[PDB]
Amino acid sequence: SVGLIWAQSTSGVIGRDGGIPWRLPEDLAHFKRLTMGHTVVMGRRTWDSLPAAHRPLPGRRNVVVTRQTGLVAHGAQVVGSLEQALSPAEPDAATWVIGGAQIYALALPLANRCEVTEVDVDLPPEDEDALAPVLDQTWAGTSGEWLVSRSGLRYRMHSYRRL
Ligand SMILES: NC(=O)c1ccc[n+]([C@@H]2O[C@H](COP(=O)([O-])OP(=O)(O)OC[C@H]3O[C@@H](n4cnc5c(N)ncnc54)[C@H](OP(=O)(O)O)[C@@H]3O)[C@@H](O)[C@H]2O)c1
Ligand SMILES: CCc1nc(N)nc(N)c1OCCCOc1cccc(CCC(=O)O)c1
Repeated sequence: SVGLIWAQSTSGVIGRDGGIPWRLPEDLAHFKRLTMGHTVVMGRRTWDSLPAAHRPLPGRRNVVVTRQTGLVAHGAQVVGSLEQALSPAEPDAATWVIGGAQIYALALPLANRCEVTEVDVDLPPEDEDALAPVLDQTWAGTSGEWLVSRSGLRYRMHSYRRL
C-alpha cells in the first residue's frame, strides 16, 4: 500500500521558498499519527526543507529520492528512483510518500491512498510555488468537517482511495 500525504491551502499551494507557507500544529500531529512507525519517502528538496529537529523524522524510516550519490545532511537512506524507495515494503502497513510536488507526481500513478489536509489560508499561488497534485477520475474521496485550530486557522481532512 502506497499513500500520499500532504497539506495544502485551499488554492492548492503546498510549498513556497523551500518550506511550507503556513503553520498548523494540528496538521503536524495528524501527520505524525499517520506516519509514525512507517517508511516515509520524500524528494531531496523536501529532505532539505525539514527543520533540524525533524530531520530525520523520528520514529520513521526516512527514504530520500535523489539523483545524487548521497547527501551532506545525515539520517536518510538515499535511493535513485521511486521504485527503489517502494520495494521491499513494510508488511500490513502503508509506505507514505510525504512530498514534494516532484515526488508526488512520480508516486501518484502508484498510490492507492491520498490523505490531504486543506488549510483555509488565503495564499494566491505565486510564481515559484509548489502546488498540490490534481486527482483524476480514479479516486473516490470523503471529507471531514471543518475544524478550527488553536491558532484560528480553519482546516479539514480529505481522504481518497483508488477506485
Ligand atoms: N505541504 C506539504 O504537505 C508539503 C510536503 C512536502 C514538501 N512540501 C514543500 O514542497 C517543496 C519541495 O517540493 P519540490 O517539488 O520542489 O521537491 P521534492 O519533490 O521534495 O524534491 C525534488 C528532488 O527530488 C529528486 N528527484 C525528483 N525526481 C526524481 C526522479 N525521477 N529520480 C530521482 N530523483 C528525483 C531530485 O533530487 P536531487 O536534486 O537531489 O537529484 C529533485 O531535486 C518545498 O517547498 C517543501 O516545503 C510541502
Ligand atoms: C507537517 C507538514 C505535512 N503535513 C502533511 N499533512 N503532509 C505532509 N507531507 C507534510 O510534510 C511533511 C514534510 C515536512 O515536514 C515538516 C515537519 C515538521 C515541521 C515542518 C515545518 C515546515 C516549515 O517550517 O516550512 C515540516
